[PDB]
Amino acid sequence: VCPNIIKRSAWEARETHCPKMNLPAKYVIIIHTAGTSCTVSTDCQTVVRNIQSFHMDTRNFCDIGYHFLVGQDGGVYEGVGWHIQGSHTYGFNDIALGIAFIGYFVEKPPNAAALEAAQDLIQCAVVEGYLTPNYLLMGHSDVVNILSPGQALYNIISTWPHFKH
Ligand code: NI
Ligand code: NI
Repeated sequence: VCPNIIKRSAWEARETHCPKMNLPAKYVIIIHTAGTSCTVSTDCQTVVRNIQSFHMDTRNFCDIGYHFLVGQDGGVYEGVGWHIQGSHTYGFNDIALGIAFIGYFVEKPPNAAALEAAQDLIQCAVVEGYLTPNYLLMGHSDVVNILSPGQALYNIISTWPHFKH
């Protein structure tokens, strides 16, 4: 079953109304926040709240771009959640679930807790039906031209099942 998923009300998400997406998502994109990292709940919460505002205010997104985020606390934060579109990858925001690891992982990778959480969340995703049984996993930089999710992180995920080798 899905990990603890700390809801939007927890980190005080500015509430909005964004374009819902047809849930049988066919892909999974692993992206990294590229910004600061967090190790305790209260810190991750603040970072998530700020990524949303930035995304809405200066990026002009409808809400935070990611469906879910993962902190070094091993906690899984709801982004826009399952039922909403994302603003994370071009032409995939309505068909790919974007999971953002909070922090910067080009050299060093997320800890084992952060990683275990993503895979557990991905699993229930396929199990619950939010992901097609034959969905395809891939890195952010595999679809668009971006320095994400970082070598370290990339090398780990390329290891996971259904990864688009
Ligand atoms: Ni599970
Ligand atoms: Ni474990």
